[PDB]
Amino acid sequence: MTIEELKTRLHTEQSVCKTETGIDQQKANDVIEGNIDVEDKKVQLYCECILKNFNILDKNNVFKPQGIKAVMELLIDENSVKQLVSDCSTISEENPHLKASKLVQCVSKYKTMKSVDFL
Ligand SMILES: c1ccc(Nc2cccc3ccccc23)cc1
Repeated sequence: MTIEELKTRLHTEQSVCKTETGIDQQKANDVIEGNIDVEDKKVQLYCECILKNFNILDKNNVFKPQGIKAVMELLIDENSVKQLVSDCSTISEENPHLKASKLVQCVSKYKTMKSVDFL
């Protein structure tokens, strides 16, 4: 993968996850910009859908380091990715939906999805 292919792939996942979840564009924009309303159900589901589609979350919402590295190593330096994995893999949340939004919130501290528009 390259950054340009990530951009294309992410746009597609955002599109399909929007129709799967019914999230309003305004709330999708908030998520993409890194402002996560972690308790909003459609935000949770949108986050979950994108992360599952990238194999960052497995079917039972377990965080997968391989999946997050495949994406983040395109965007930030190796050592920063290591720290991101160690940080965001240890989020204190057991509920799958809330875990999904909290994971996007944690990671957004490092890079937001909107990042890919600044290629
Ligand atoms: C875990 C991994 C990534 C993200 N956010 C995002 C940051 C920037 C590019 C991305 C590409 C694919 C999926 C999420 C991306 C949130 C939680």
